[PDB]
Amino acid sequence: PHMAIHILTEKEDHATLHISFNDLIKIQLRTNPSTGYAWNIEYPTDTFSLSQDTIKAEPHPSGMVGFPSIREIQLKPLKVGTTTIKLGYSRPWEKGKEPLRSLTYSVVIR
Ligand SMILES: [Cl-]
Repeated sequence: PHMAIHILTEKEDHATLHISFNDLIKIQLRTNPSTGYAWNIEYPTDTFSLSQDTIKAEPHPSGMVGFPSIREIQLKPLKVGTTTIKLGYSRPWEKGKEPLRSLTYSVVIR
């Protein structure tokens, strides 16, 4: 046993992550707020607490400001068990339609 922070990105789509009860999951995704797109996260509310949610300019601003930005969400397990996290990249004015891109992660909290 020990605390670990597990970093998930776009590249880990469909991965299954095994974590301990005192771990953190840190999802780090690029985004371009000036296009109106944003990531939306869904998970069971009785399963994780949001320990931090952040949008920030890249630490090496080579290109234009805010392009891209980094969206980071850090989740802490509330309960042990198995759960799924879904992300969608879309504009706000969507009538529940399909997002431009989707990500899915499976999490086993042991
Ligand atoms: Cl975002």
